[PDB]
This record gives sequence, C-alpha cells and structure tokens, in this order.
Amino acid sequence: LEDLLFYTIAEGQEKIPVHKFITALKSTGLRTSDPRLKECMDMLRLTLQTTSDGVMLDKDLFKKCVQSNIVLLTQAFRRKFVIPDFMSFTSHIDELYESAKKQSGGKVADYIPQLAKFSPDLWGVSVCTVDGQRHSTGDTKVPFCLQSCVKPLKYAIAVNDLGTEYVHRYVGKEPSGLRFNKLFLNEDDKPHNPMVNAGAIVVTSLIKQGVNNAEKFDYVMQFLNKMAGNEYVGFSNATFQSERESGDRNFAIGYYLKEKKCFPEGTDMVGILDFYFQLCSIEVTCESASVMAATLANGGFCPITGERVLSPEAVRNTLSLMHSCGMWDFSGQFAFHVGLPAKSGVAGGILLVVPNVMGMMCWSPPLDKMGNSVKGIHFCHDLVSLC
Amino acid sequence: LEDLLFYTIAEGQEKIPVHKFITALKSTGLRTSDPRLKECMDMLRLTLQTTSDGVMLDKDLFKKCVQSNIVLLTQAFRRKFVIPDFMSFTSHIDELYESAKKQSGGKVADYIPQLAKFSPDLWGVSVCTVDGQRHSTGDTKVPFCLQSCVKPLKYAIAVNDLGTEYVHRYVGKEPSGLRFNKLFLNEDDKPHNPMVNAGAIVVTSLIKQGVNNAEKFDYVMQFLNKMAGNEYVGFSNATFQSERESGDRNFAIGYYLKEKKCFPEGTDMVGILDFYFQLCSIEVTCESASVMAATLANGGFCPITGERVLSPEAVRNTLSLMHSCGMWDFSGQFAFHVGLPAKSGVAGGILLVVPNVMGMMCWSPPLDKMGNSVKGIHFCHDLVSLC
Ligand SMILES: NC(=O)CC[C@H](N)C(=O)O
Ligand SMILES: NC(=O)CC[C@H](N)C(=O)O
Repeated sequence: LEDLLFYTIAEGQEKIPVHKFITALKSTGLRTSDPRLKECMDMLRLTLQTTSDGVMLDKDLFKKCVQSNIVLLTQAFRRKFVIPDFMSFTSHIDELYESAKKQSGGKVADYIPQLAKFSPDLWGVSVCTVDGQRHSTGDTKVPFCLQSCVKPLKYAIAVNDLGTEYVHRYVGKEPSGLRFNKLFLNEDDKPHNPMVNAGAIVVTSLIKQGVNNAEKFDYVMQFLNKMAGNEYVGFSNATFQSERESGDRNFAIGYYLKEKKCFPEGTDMVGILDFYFQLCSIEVTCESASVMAATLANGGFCPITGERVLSPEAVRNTLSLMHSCGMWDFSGQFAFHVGLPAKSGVAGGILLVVPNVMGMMCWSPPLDKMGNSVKGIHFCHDLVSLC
Repeated sequence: LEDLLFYTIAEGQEKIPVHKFITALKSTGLRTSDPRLKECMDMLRLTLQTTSDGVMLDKDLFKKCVQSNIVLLTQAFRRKFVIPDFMSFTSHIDELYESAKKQSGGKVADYIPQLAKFSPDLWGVSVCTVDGQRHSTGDTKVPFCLQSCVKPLKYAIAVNDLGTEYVHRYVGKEPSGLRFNKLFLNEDDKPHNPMVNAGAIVVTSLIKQGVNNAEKFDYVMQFLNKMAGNEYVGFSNATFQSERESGDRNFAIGYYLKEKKCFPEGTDMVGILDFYFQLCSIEVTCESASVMAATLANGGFCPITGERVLSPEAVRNTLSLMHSCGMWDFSGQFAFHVGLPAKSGVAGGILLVVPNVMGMMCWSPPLDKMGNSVKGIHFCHDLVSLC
C-alpha cells in the first residue's frame, strides 16, 4: 500500500528511476547507510547491478521484499517524523553556521601539547535526531578527542551497572561553583559531582572493580560502540602519551582523593587514574558524536539501531546532571540563556542535547578562559534565539 | 589521443551511459576512492548533479576536465598495467581461498588474553598491486593488531632517518635460528637481527632519541599514514592494556639489553619498551595492510598516492631482511618452498611481498607452534605452486 501511495505522490508513472527515487528519500533526512534499511540497500544493489536497464521500480517485488521496514518508510515519506521540512531546517543550520563562522576566539590549548597542534579555524557541526534524521556540515569528518565529553556517558555506565544509590554513595550531585581543575571537596569530604575531575575519577573507580584494565576498556568500548550504532570510535594514542607525562593536576587530585579515603575498598589509585586518562583519550568524529547525545536524547534507545542501550533512570539522571553542572562555571549562564542540557570539554566539543527531539555536536578548537568553545557557545545562543 | 582512447573504449556509438563508464573500472581493478583520480572523481560528482542530460558522460567534459591524470587514465584503459586479465587473477585468488578454507589448524593464542577473543574461523585475504589494482575477499574489513608485522616498517623508518651504518652499529644482520622469545645475543653482545624482539627494541630505541613518546608516536603514525595513503590505521588500546600487564619475556629481554649496555646513551629502558608495545599495538585492516607491502614492493613509492615515502636503500634492506629471516625459524623452509619476502606475526597477519609486482596480506588467528598462521602458510604454498 506504500508503493501505490508513493506512486500517487509520483507523477502517475508506474516505473520511476532509481537515481530519482533516492531524491525525495534523502530530502526527509534519512541517509542511505542506515542499518535499519540494510536489507533495503542490499536488495536495491541486487536489483540495480542485475538489471542493466535502469528506470525500474516495480510494485510486486516492492510488496514481497520488505516486511519490517515498511513502517519506517511510511513514517519518513508521509512527513510523520519529529522534524518536517528538513531542507528548511538544514538551511537554518547552515545560516547559523555561516553566522558563527565570523567569530575568532583564541587560546586553543596551553597544556596537553598534543591538543595545541590543531589549527584554530577548524569548525564543524553535526545534527542527528531521534528518528534517524541526520545532517552535518563543516569539518565533521575530522577525528577529535572526547576530553570530558565522555563523563556523562561513563556516569550513565556506572548508574546502569550498579544502581543510582550505590553510585551516589561515593559522589554528590551538586555544582562545585569553581573550575574543574580546582581540587576541594564538600562538607562530607566527597567530590561535588561526577562532571568535575574528582567525580570522574571516583566514577571510573566504580566500573567493573573485579577485573583488570584491559577487560574494563573492552567492555566500555564494546558498549559505547553499541550505543554509537557501530560508527567510528577510535583511540588517539598520541593524545594519550601526552597528558600522562604532562597532566600533573589530575595526579594531585587523585592522590588527594586517596588521602581522603573516598575510594571503594581494594582499589588501586594509579591504575584507575590511567584508566580515566584512557577514557579521556577516546576520539570520535562529529558525525559519530551526532549518534552520541541522541541515544540519551531518546529513552535510552539508539536512534539508528533501536536497540536497548541505557535504562531510562540512567538517562534521566545524566540529563539532570548535564543540565545542572554540565558547563563548569558557565552552567548557570547557559541554563539562563540556552536552557538545554549540554556538556563541554577542553578538546572543543559540545554535547548539546535536546530531550526527546534531537542531538547535536559542535567542534571548535578555540576555547574561552573558563574552558568552553566560544564558537559553539555563540552558535548555541543563536540557535536558541532563532528556533 | 583522448578521443582515440574513447574510440577504443566505445564500439562506435557516441552516446555512452554512466552505467557503462562505471563498469569495466572494476575489471581494471581501479577503485573509485583513488586520490590520483580525485579530480576525476570530483568531475563525476559535479556531472552527477549537473549534466542536463542524465546518465551521460560526454567526450568534451572528459577532455576539458582531466588535466593532470591523462597519463594514468591512458595507461589504465590500454591494459598497460603489470597484471592484465584481472578477472582470471581474481578467479585464481578465489580458488586458492576455497582450497585454503578446507584446513582447520588451531592454537589461536594463549598469552595476550585479549588476542584470544578472536574467532578461530576468521579468514580474509587482501591484494594490492604497484599500479593500484586491488581486490579483497572474506573478512578484509575487520581490524586486527599488527603484532610483529610493524617491525620491518619501523626498521625502514629508522634506516630512512639515520643511515644504514648508524642503524647497524647496534644491530646485526644475521638470522638467529631460534624463536623470537629466546633471550640470547651474538658473539658481540648484540641482537641478531631487527626481526626478533631484541632487535625491534633496539631499533625503537634509535628513532628520535631526543624527543618524548608523544611526538614520536605522532611522527611514526604520520609516516604510516603517508605509506597507507590515508587509509584506516587505528590503535587497539584493548590489546595495549593487555600484553603490558602480561608480557614478561619482553621486559626480561629489555632488562638484559640494558645490562649488556647495547642501548644508545641517555636512553630510558622502560619508556622505550612502552613505546615498542605501543608500536606493536597499532591495528589495521586487511585492505589497509594491503596498501602496505606495496609501497616497499615498489621503490618506496606509495601505489595509491604516488608520492615518495622511503628511500630505495631502506626498501632494499628491509626486503633482504624479510627474505632472510622474516619467518623466525621457519624462514629457511619458507625460502625453500615459496622464496618470497614475507613477515609473520602472532596476531595472524602475513606480510607477503612480491618485489616490483604486487603486495599481499593474509589474516588468520589460528597459529602453528612455530608462531605462524597455518592457513596463511598453506595459502602461500598453494599460490607459489599455482602461479
Ligand atoms: N577537562 C578535564 O578535566 C579533562 C581534560 C583535562 N585536560 C584534564 O585531564 O585535566
Ligand atoms: N610476535 C611478537 O613477539 C609480538 C608480541 C609482542 N609484541 C612481543 O614483542 O612479544
């Protein structure tokens, strides 16, 4: 019934060219590399190479072929997605991109000298929604590190594995009010939130306490690959050798936490700190990070594969934490102006989240003095002012 | 001559569809992702949206567009490549693949427990030639570590940076006749050859001695990416956390070499050993490794980019070393039967090289007791018996 509906949308011809069939199929934003339509793409190849004719659509083959992806095609082609007129949305995104390109900023990275090798004019924005509508511009294919942008993800790991009460037995859930590098605890001698460095160290201590570092990294990498829909998730070893021989404030924070005895029993501080460095050393592209902040923009389900990834409790908790203290000292101003859950990092990534609507990633090596990208902040302000 | 080339390609008809142009390119074995034809690919892209005819190539657009790759296109379309009749060559490869799939083998990996998680039935073969002709089958897209296969590459890098006399001031050029884990030196208290573990450690000690590991890894990764034509050269951190907590023979070998004072002056043993582990922990796919062993099959020129990577002296030296002692104690039998320069690996990769013709890669997790893949050895024997 969907093929005759599309024929009614068509100009009255039974046969339509495939190279024109892909048009108005990408106009709704659904890409041709979706694993949901992997059966559709392989059957389309099997029809395309073994015809030598072209301009062939057919109706009975289209009826008998797809039985589970019919609902996705009907939702996409009837403008039943969350965001219609996606060409206009991409036009707005491109206009905001060109407006934010005028800013200059500066001061990319003093410490972590491997991070200072990026040119200051790099700029890219990726967009991915709940249904699977995705679009990206700029330098979205260039890999970049996930410094401090993995902290909400690893907090979700800890919560979904061990229960929120056991997770918050060792950490608080309040904003610190100071820089993330500054070391101090609350009245109960605990880190203020998982987003600061001390809370990140403590929540790395929780994940899979009974196994070695290799199995821990394998588990978190496999699960994050499941969350990303098997996208590109690398590991920048060049930025891991740096920040290990040059990152001294994190070592001081870890030794302070060890001295304050706020660790789980039978835990080695040095190995946990090295594991935290390894988690900070993960690198993804902007397109790959568009799938990030979109599984948690949904109800814990992957926007592309639809698999069960995170429990809704973990997603709600990490969304609340990102809304509260996800932008260091700029969190209050960000909630005042933008009012959306977002996480930043010294690499230049912004994990902007719109709940139940869409996800977004912005990448810009220049940084503000508080540790946030100026171009991404201006882009977010323009986006919340326009839409 | 380009009109005459089109007259040779066509059968006499002026109208040639894009479907006819996109076929017989895979017959020539030149893939669409070649940066040499990147301007031709850009022409194809711009004429896919703007041709005003639909499924048409036209003579005049091809005349006015190709302005730097006339020689490559003319050599490709007149069967001037080193390997003609690529369909027969791929059929031979498929027959050898089916013959080698019958064997079982066993004994995947005992130590490095992260390496033991691979499936024993995984099997893939990738092929690339000097001109750029390539073909792959099986599991060619699954990444795997480059354990013991990066040693000729790092040896070539060290030779290119330093000079043969300065490289061999510390390392001999003779086979050992024992396993790579055996802890002994020659009469002059030196490692026997760069292929074994001690020689690999010493030649890692020589690359950029005055610079820390953070920029050394970036340097060697830049050279590897230039050799690979910007293909997928990843880093498996899971297999780097393992083999560091469990690799004990390498630590004993390094401490023995430090005691024998064969290291360069002012060199830390632990940091160089960690850098060696990092260099062994680099992971690639079968296709990306097939891009390798073709630059050194050529005179140091990358088959894909066409640039210059390695000096001919380094290429000749590493080819001679791989021919002499590139298969551990099985090197004599390999030269007796196959007689081609190949490098083995505990991961399962085989870096089979045919000089000035074509490069290869065979990937099989099961291993013989000597330290080589059984399926790869059988495949090499069948290949040298057939062609
Ligand atoms: N923003 C962070 O704290 C993580 C990255 C930072 N450079 C660090 O490791 O201290
Ligand atoms: N074949 C090998 O020896 C490589 C395994 C490990 N990298 C080692 O040096 O021992």
